[PDB]
Amino acid sequence: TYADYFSAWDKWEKQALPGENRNEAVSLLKECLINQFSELQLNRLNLSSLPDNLPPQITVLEITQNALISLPELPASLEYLDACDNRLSTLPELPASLKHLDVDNNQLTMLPELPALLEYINADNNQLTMLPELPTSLEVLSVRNNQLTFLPELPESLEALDVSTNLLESLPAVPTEIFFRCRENRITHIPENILSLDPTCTIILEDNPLSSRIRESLSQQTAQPDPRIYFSMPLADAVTAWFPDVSQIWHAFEHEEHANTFSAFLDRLSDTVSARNTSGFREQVAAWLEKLSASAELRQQSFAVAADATESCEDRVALTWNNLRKTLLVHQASEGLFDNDTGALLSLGREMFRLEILEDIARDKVRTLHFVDEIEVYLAFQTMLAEKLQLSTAVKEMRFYGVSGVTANDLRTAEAMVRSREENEFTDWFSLWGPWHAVLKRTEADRWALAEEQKYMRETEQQIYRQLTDEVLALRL
Repeated sequence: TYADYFSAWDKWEKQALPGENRNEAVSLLKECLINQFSELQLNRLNLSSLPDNLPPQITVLEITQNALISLPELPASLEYLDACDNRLSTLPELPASLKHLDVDNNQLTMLPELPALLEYINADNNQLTMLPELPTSLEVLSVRNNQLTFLPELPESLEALDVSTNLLESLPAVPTEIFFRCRENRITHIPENILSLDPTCTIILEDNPLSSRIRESLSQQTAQPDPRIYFSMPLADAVTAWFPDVSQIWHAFEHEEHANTFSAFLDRLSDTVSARNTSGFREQVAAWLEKLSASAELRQQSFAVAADATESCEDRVALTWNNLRKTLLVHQASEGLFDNDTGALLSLGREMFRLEILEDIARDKVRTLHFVDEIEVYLAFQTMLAEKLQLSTAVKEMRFYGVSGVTANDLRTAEAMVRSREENEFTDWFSLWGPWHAVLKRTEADRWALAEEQKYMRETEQQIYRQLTDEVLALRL
């Protein structure tokens, strides 16, 4: 009986908060039932709840612009739900007939199971960290301004994807035109295969931490005839940006040799890493800069390392950074950081060489690739392999390691590559290593000057220093 509905609704009317028009709601509810209408609209009534039972035959429900915290059991044949502009914290089971779900501008942390006939889903402006498995006839999924870091499998029928203002670390895998709105995410790179997508497909990448090298490479080949892709296109400011005055203390070194070139390094280094937060990297670079501000010699030698690696090393800040750590190590060694710790210096050597091998591998993979920076690949290896390859001084990014075209097989191949290559070249590599030579100059200057005289191609230096090393290595047994 309709009387059961009317009585329940009348009871509900009287628990309205002062600004809440439950009275008009009951009129609308009653009108809807009496006439067996398919549409019910309870818009702009400051509803703080809904009655437990809604007209069971409605096919369309509008409950826009209230203060709803949750919804009651939805009618079984509902095809269209607009519940945008409330405070929804959860949703009830969605009826199998749902075609259209608009839930924009609520407080949703998750979504329930999505039924098969869903054609449009809008959950813009919520707090989603995840999407359920998407229905197989979904046409449009708008989900902007949430907190997603990954999408599920996109269905073949999908025709528009709006994931603007989210935390996506990489471009969604592609499943009639297809549209990907991906602005304001944390996409640091795109796949190489990207340009071989058909021109019915259109991608928006504007405002992402994509480096200017990646961006300029995109502009270059999209201009050349013949997938539409929309994307965006000195000197004391560079040191300050890595903190937290240090800016004023650094201002004094403005008019030094190769100053301009050092600000170029930092900013290119920043453009490649600045989305990592944690990292990790930022903390280590700052401490390193702190050491540079303390010594004049360390500063001057670092600037020249930046300068000498500018000719064709501009797409390889990874190497330059690895050499700047070398320069720090050399400087530290010459000031006695390693005695009696020839074993500790040996352990660190193994660590440096392992990282050097991984850098080789990174450079190899990226050398031809235009849409990824070496640092992306190099940090990926680092974070995935530090434990197995025991890399204590490695930067371990918690995010961004999901790089396109780096496979599990690459990871394993790399680890093995580091082992055999180490097993074959370390001792020789170490005998030529800068910081080792600083120790040999500082402490064993007796055998050093003798071996310098003993030398009277680089092949000879190798033979002479290997001799010198295996000598001193016997003493520290």
